[PDB]
Amino acid sequence: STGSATTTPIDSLDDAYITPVQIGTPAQTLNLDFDTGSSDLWVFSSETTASEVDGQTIYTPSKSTTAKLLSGATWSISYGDGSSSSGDVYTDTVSVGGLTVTGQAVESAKKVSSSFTEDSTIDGLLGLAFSTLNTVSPTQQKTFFDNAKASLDSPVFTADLGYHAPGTYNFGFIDTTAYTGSITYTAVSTKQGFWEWTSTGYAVGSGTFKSTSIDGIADTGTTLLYLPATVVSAYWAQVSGAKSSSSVGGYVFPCSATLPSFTFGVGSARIVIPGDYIDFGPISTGSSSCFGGIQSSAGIGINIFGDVALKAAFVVFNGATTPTLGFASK
Ligand SMILES: N[C@H]1[C@H](O)[C@H](O)C[C@@H]1C1CCCCC1
Repeated sequence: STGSATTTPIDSLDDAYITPVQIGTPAQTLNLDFDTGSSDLWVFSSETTASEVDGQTIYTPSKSTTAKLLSGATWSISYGDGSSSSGDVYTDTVSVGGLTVTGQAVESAKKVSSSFTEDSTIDGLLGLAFSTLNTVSPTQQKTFFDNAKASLDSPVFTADLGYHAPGTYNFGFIDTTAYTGSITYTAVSTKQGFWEWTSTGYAVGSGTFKSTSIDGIADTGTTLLYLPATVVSAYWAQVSGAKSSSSVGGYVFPCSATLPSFTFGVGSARIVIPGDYIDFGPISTGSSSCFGGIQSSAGIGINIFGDVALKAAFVVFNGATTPTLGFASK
C-alpha cells in the first residue's frame, strides 16, 4: 500500500504545516501537524476542556462506530517549546492520503496548553519519530508509520515541505519526480528516539564550506533551524545589523536586509537553504526588526533540523530494519 497527502503552511511564515487526516467511521477529518520529532497522535476532542478549545475541529469518538476506548490508558506530553497536552486514548481507524491503519491509538486531549488553544489551525499532532518516545501509559502505543510499515510497498515516508506553498507527505514510496539529482542517504541513531543524524558541515552564502560534524534531528514539527552557537554566529555575522536579542529570544535582523543562503552537508552532498527561507518577519506587527530562521541550539541540548532546513530538501525517512535518512535537492 501507499499514501499521499498534501501538507499546507498554517500561515504566511510557514510556522507549521497541517495535513488532513481521516479518523473514525464515518470519517472525521482533522488537520494535524505531522511531527517527526515526537511519537504521539493526539487530537482536540469532545473531551477537551471547553475553555481550551478555540476554533479547532474536534474528534468525537462517540460518533465513530469503530472507536474503542483503550481501557486505563492515559497520555501526557510536553514539547520543546514548553507547550503540553494530555488525556485518554481510543483506538480507531486512521487514514492519511489513502493509506489506512486500523486500531491506531488516537490520543484524545482532555487538556491542552495555551499555545495549542491559541492556534485555531492545528487540530492535533501526528507523531512520526520512533515509537519508543510514545507517552501512552501503562501500555506504550505505536505511531501511524510504525503501524502502517509492514503493509507499505516500501517501509518509508517522505517529507516534501513547500516554501510559502503546499507540499507533500508520501508513505510507502519515493516519488522520483519530486527532486533533482540523487538522494544522499546518511546514518541514523535511534538511541534517543529521534531521526538523529550527523551533518558533515556548513557554508554561509558563497563562503567556503566548513567540514564539521553536526549531530541533530530531522524534525518537521519544529519551525526553525537550531544549530551550535559558533555556526549561528558565523551566519548572522554576514548580515549587517543582525544581533542576538535576549529580550526577543534570539537573533533578529533589520527587515531591510538581504539574507545570505545557508548550506548544510549530507555526506558529500550539499543542501542549500535560500536566504529568504531564513526570514520570519517582524518580531511584532509593524516592527522593522525581523526574527531569524537560524537560531542557537545552546539552551536546547540538541541541534534541530526543523522546517527551515527540511523544506529546502526532499527528505526520505527510511524505516528499514536499520533506519536511514535521505536528502535530495529539489
Ligand atoms: N511563530 C514562531 C515560529 O515558531 C518560529 O520559532 C519563529 C516565529 C516567531 C517570529 C516572530 C518573533 C517570535 C517568533
